[PDB]
Amino acid sequence: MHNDKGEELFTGVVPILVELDGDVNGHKFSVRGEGEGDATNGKLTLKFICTTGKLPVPWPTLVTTLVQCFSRYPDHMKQHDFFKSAMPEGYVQERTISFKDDGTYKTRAEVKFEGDTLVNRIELKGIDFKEDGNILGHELEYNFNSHNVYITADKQKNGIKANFKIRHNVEDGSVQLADHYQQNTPIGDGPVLLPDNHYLSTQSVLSKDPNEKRDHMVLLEFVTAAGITHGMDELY
Ligand SMILES: [Cu+2]
Repeated sequence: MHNDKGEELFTGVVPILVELDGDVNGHKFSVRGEGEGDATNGKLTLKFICTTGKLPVPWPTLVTTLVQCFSRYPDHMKQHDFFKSAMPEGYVQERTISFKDDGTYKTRAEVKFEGDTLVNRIELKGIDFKEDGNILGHELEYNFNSHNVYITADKQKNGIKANFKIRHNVEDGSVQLADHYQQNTPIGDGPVLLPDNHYLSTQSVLSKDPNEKRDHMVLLEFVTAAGITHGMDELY
């Protein structure tokens, strides 16, 4: 059913739970988020809170770690949606995020259905960060730019890889690059969809809840797949 069970589990609005256990340079922390995704429109709304007090890193640095199965894949690209096709058993998402002239994150997440909730459970380990870098020094603006996520099928596994560079606005007007390497593997055993080269086009809006005492991030996200044109002449 991997050609169809995918889209079907994501019609309408699906609730989301995110759980992050982080350790950056020995500083442990935890984030919980909840909200909902509308895959048909490629729309996510979530609120994350740091449950261990203050967040030891800027919230923007955690955005990409904190559910690409909610992408809007156009109809002519539906057979390239690996993320949904691995559902409900889900997929493992692993990243290496290298911050230029600073430390690196390594992340391992399981993204899967638990009941009617889409869950993203993550472990994050950061090392080699500078005590007064842009990351541990909290020098990054509280905003987020739009990016493409370039996806390719695994050469030999039934998974995908992705590569992209996040651009973090630094509060002195400069830019902090966060190079992303990404690997996704199905948790289950059945077939999945393996995509042609394509990308996820992603846009994010960060805000704050004015009635929120805890360290927190409110996030609205839009994500749609693009870059494959086969099957489209009739639309013009
Ligand atoms: Cu199938």
